[PDB]
Amino acid sequence: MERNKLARQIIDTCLEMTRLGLNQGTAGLVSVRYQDGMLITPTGIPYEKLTESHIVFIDGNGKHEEGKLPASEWRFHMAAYQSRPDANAVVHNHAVHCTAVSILNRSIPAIHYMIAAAGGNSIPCAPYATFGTRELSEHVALALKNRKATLLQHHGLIACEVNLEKALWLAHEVEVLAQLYLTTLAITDPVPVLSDEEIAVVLEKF
Amino acid sequence: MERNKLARQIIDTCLEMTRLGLNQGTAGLVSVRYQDGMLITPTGIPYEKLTESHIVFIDGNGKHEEGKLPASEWRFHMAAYQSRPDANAVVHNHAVHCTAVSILNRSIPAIHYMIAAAGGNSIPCAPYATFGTRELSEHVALALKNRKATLLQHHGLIACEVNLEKALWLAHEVEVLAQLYLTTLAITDPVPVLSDEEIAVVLEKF
Amino acid sequence: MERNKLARQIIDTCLEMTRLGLNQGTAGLVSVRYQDGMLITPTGIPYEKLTESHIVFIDGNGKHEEGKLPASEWRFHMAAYQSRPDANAVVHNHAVHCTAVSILNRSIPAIHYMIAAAGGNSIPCAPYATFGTRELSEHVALALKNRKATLLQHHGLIACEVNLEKALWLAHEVEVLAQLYLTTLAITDPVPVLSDEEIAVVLEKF
Amino acid sequence: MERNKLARQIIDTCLEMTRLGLNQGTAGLVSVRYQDGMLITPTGIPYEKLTESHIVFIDGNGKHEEGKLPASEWRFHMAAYQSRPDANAVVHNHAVHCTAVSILNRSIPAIHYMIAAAGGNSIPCAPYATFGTRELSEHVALALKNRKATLLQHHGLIACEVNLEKALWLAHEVEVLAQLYLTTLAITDPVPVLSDEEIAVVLEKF
Ligand SMILES: [Zn+2]
Ligand SMILES: [Zn+2]
Ligand SMILES: [Zn+2]
Ligand SMILES: [Zn+2]
Repeated sequence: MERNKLARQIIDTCLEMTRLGLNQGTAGLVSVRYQDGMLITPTGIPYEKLTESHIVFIDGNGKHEEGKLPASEWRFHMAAYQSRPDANAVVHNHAVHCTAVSILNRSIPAIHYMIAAAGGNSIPCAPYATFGTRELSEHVALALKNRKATLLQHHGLIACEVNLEKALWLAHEVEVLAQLYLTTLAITDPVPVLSDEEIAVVLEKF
Repeated sequence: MERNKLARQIIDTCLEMTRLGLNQGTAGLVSVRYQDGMLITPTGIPYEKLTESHIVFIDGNGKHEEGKLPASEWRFHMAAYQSRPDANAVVHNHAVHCTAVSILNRSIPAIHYMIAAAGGNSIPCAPYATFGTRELSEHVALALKNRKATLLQHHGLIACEVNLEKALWLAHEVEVLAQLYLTTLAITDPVPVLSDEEIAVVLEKF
Repeated sequence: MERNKLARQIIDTCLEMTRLGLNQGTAGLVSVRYQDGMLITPTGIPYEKLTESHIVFIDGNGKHEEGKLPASEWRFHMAAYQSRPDANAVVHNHAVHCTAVSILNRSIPAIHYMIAAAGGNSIPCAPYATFGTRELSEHVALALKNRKATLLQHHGLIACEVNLEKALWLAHEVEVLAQLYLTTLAITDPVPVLSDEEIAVVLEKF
Repeated sequence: MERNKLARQIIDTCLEMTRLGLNQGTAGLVSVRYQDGMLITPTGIPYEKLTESHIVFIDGNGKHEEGKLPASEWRFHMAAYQSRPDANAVVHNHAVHCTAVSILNRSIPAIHYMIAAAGGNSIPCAPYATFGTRELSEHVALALKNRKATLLQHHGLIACEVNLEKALWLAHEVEVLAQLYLTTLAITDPVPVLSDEEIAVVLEKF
């Protein structure tokens, strides 16, 4: 649990997140909780050129390491960590199906029992706000109060969990749910969903 | 036909089922018939970390190996084996197109002559029921009485055959049929299908 | 131009045709013209298990090599070779977008200038007929009289050219055209196409 | 910055452009600015057979290297270089989603903040014109006056930037935007877009 181990995993998560086709416009950003702030992917360096010595450390004040620029979308990583104390890893990306549902400005409702992996009966879509600003972070923070993933209108996805492995898995899982909403949405509207009672049983079960 | 050979193939089938993109939410489960019960993939271990010593053995009583937890979706593997005596391998997954057709609650009708690979003129969709419960298994069992694959509403697919190779092939084939239903369903409804007489000739031919 | 070189290329074309995702239900069949008949992929053996000693030779009488079963869909390979004397390689497959357009029973019209790669202003769809029968071959033969690729209703695609390389390329190219018809067909109908005059200029140009 | 280094990168860009699935009908063409003209991929040789000694040099007069045929779609590479003095690399391709939007003859509007990567609030679609002719080049030149990528009706995409890396990245990014337009276009029309004011803030920000 040395800095460098965490820096390798973030790099492995970038490489695996690209494997699954979740990191397409090279929009992916990965962060882990560390010390009193986080370890995050920097700006500029496309994943395959990424070395442990590239990962930037940002403190709880928001001050960063001298000589390294943090990702350009870093402050909502900090908002997610502050709003959800249990999160230890954050995943961001412009995966195409999530973003497609985020352009229609819709929540993804309980069309499948795995919807409960993010804490409830949906995956909400937070309102649009210029990237990198504080107003964007307020939206993310409000949205993650009772869910672990959220779409961000006209933009993409933020997923958070106990570690990188689950966070990656949750982001991947939201994409599949996304895709399923869009494919069935083209045929019928609304889409058949599981009732709130059914979703409370599944939640208990997990 | 030692335990360990069967444990490698299940592992190869997991790895190949991921190759084809049939195992996406890491929802895949593979089982083979063995002795008086089956050999199945356990819960927790994502496929690439899977070793022969991970495969769990569940007997016909439903009792499992001490110290190993069976997949969380194991009892409908047992229902499929009991309902279809000829099955020797079972494949389960949340492949995206199958699941998309399962959210609309529809059967996939004879839109293509390969529909006959699953025993008849369609691929039925069994009604929804909380995962892992006995009511879910009753649906699966009723659904596999005269077909070898079935969708499961709001959930995914169960495919069964004489061995792993064909079972994998059948599941893969149902996904392609699925995808074809959805792509043409967006354009026209209903979709043109082959008549029952045409499908009886193809069945005879196989 | 020994038998064995031709048997390797057919095998390479199977392996590459799978690379591009054109051979999905393991429906692919490849044939080359040889001597007074052809060299074709046999029945049973999935591509990766395929060895040079698997390729079957069928003569112009339709008699095959003792001890080897030809593909189950071999006689329309023979019809394509007889109808189009210039063809030296034939490619068949159930690629998903081609087959999707073949289930709607539609021709793919000149929506893109590459449509001219198959000889004219469209890719026709031959009427349905039980696989492997002579009535199916009559359709294929009529359809390839003035085109090099044809969809086959409720089934897939046959593409033919001067060698394996181009045949593979033509089949691949028809899939992309297919996909483009389906994606734009979901939005508008009819789809904008290039005029017959524009298509005669492009034909001259190739 | 020797000829040969530039010839390797063009070849690497072809190989990577195929990795991402941007070069499907083997329609891809890559060019870099060099001396008083450019270095471009030749006609005939499919990418994997491509060697440094294949790259053709075309001068500002349009005269080419003796014994090597330039790509068949080379003159709009020259139009892009002349119209956009800052471009040092050009990417062309028939990527399927771009081409799908180009068959409907539509611009891709600001449905996502990354639309600003190409200089403004859209990605325009230049009118159709027989490939390889001068009238086609006039369209491209007019279209790139104030944008860095343009669709070309009934055909595909041209993207241009400071180097190969960014050009490749921009083309890739237009495909994702394309795909997003098409997926949401099937559900609703028109599609929600970001206002011109929002897009002026994002532009300033980049
Ligand atoms: Zn972002
Ligand atoms: Zn399941
Ligand atoms: Zn066939
Ligand atoms: Zn072109």
